[PDB]
Amino acid sequence: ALPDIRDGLKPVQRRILYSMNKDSNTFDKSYRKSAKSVGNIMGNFHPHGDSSIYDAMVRMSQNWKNREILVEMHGNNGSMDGDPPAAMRYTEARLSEIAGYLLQDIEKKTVPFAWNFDDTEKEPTVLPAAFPNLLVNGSTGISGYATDIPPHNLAEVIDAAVYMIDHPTAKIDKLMEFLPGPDFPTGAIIQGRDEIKKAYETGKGRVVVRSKTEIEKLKGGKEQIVITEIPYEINKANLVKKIDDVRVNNKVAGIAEVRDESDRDGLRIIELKKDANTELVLNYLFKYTDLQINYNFNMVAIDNFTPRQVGIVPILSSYIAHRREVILARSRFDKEKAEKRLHIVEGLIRVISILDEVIALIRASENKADAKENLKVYDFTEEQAEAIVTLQLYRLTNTDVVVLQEEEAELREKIAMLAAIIGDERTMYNLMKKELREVKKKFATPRLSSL
Amino acid sequence: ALPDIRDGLKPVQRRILYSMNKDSNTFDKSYRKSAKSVGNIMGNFHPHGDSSIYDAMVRMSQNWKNREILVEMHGNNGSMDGDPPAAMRYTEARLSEIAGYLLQDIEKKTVPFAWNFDDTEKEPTVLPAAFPNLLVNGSTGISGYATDIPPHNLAEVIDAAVYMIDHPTAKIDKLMEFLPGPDFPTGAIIQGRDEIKKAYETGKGRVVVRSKTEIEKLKGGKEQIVITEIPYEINKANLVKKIDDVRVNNKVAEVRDELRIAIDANTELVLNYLFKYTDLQINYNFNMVAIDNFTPRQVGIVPILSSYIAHRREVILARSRFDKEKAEKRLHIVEGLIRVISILDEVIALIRASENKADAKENLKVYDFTEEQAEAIVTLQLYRLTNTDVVVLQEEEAELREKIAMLAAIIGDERTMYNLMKKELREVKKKFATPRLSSL
Repeated sequence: ALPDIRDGLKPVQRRILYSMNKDSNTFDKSYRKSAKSVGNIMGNFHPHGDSSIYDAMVRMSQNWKNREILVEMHGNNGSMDGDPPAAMRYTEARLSEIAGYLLQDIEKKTVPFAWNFDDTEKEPTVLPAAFPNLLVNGSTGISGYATDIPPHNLAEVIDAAVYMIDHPTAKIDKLMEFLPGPDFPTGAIIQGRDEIKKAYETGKGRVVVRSKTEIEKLKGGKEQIVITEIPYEINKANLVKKIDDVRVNNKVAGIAEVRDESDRDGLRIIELKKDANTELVLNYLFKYTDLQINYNFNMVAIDNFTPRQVGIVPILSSYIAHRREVILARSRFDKEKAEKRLHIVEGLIRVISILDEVIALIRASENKADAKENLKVYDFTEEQAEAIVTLQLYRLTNTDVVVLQEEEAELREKIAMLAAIIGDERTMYNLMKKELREVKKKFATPRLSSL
Repeated sequence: ALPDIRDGLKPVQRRILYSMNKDSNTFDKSYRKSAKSVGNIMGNFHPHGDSSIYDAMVRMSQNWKNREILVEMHGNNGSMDGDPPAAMRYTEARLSEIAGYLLQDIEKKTVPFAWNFDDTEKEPTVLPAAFPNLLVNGSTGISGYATDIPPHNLAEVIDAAVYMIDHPTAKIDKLMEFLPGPDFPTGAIIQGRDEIKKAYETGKGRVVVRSKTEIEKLKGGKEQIVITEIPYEINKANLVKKIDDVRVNNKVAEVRDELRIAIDANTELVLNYLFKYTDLQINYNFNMVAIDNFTPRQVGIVPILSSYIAHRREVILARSRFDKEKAEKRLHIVEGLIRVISILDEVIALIRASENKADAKENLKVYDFTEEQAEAIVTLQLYRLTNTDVVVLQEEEAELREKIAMLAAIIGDERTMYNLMKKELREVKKKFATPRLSSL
């Protein structure tokens, strides 16, 4: 129904990503039959029919719907036009590269896990989210009428966040220098800058999305308008007809013929004029048809359990808060994982010094425990002595003692790095900035749609 | 459409077992959700609608349908009467112990496999079967007219099987000293002995089944007829109803239901009427057909059991070939592991003198250690250098030696192999046998 301020995902979308991730259906590995996926998604999680899940998978696999795709589909997923997808038995899919970042650090006991629908598995309430998916991909939902969060540019949302990490009480106008307004994957041209401001602090506003119309003059002293990109959600199926209905049922000037020059390597459309036709005709196509239409914002996401009208300021302020809980947890999990390893490695350094004495001690024993409990002499532990008896002959070679010497150093510096992030939160916030720029530099794509 | 002679299963029934076993949903373990079972069976093996799979899976868990059930269901799947089941949402299931005996030796490269409906995975063409599910559980379908194979007693089928192993040219009469007729999980009594024999040699037979009717003479000379068990495939929902339609439009001389149906100086001719005009006594028709060579074939007792014995030998011959090679690929390793504990210090003090793992394996020209054998030495645990974990390595050498020696004998003589079959079938009989219901 509605997404939450943190990961920006609606319930169904989250189950999809987690399922496909659990089954190891990632970007680097081979595509999987959607029928199997939707079969594991419905069987273990989300039961509300098959045709509710595959519906979501296909939306996430459309670059013309989401700014940065979350699912990658091979087969009929639909075209830039109002074209339909084939059934689940006929397509194969996997996750995108970037989707792996929403799920990155899940194993580290970072996010809260809730109990399954039929109480069998365990599923995440939120995904760790290495990027702010809420502004990046947007949302359309339930709640009164219908919510509308528009998609923004990945790179621009990152900059805004990095600014608000250092400046918590950041004024809305400053943020607008990093994220000036929305960025639609369908392009277009957004107007009303003073109206976008209202959308950013409160959540409502009207903006008007014009199409990037380019005029190129042809033979016989005539002109001819060509639409390079039409607005978001709006299809060129019945809009191409709505423009033809103005000439066939003549309401203006020299509107001659309307021909759709489709999309292959680009969108192309209106051979207007034939000889001396006004461009005041263009204003009729704007005001009457959906060639230009108002996009109303209504930014609502679930906050702390309850739905709440939100703006750019608290969306980002709820994102940074989540990321710190995820990072503080990632670190706490690894500090423990690294201390548990260090101990064993320290004991493994000891058995390398008294090698020949410990060779005879294990040889002159009876069983495994008569080797483990016989390791009273240095003082080893249950897990440390376990680790010595369960060490192989190859680990006692030249290279495997040297690589083991460097693992100790690598481990002690990790614990040292990890203790700083937990101890001082100033440096934790600096890891957040570094990780997000590490994400920006890899997935940044320049903006479409003028302002 | 028709079951397979060898394992007595229809493609859907097989798919259920194979899918459930791979997902570790066996008897010893917990009852896994029915939705997940069907979901995996559909997504990986059978794409012909969910309600066709659950129905098959619900049938193999009803003790009023299959004699020795292959699926075990916790909750509502229907009672002894015509009581309806629940939905896949409200049930949970697993396989029964005896079902595991059909899948016994699956992974041992025993049975032929075939690719998926979408060429994604591998599914078996037949199960390795340790008991003849064709006679033991039967089948009712459509193959011409309708195909019908009745359920029989496990023990009696095994006795007949062991005789057929020892006497290939077995006569139908001698065979009926072991297997005297069908055994329905509903009870009753089967008449027409020579008609059972007609079925066992040809495939078709009209025998007539009758109910178990005992007399209950109550208070003041008044009598009442009590039915203990009604015949097979006959529901008592319509039968108790048609025995009410006879007293309403009185064609004879009350009726209550408790399996127990209870019916002044009325004659014992009502019993004879109710036998001829209702389904309390009906003609059961045999029509034993199954897929042999990839085509339906009308089959008698002898060629059913012949196809079974012929199957069981290839399973065993293939099981033994798998295991002889496994124990050969392991003895070769063990022999090197004893050759090293004799020159203990020389191997420890050579590996330490080496660079890496592979440079230590190449240094094993100290007698001549092979690739797979050298892998085991460098990847050997330090706990395997203690007395008890070296003593067992001498017993292992001996076990592997006696295993190969025992196995090699089974493959080299098609006589001692048959003796292993008889043995195995007798092991199964000893464990799952149950006294027979119904009579002659």
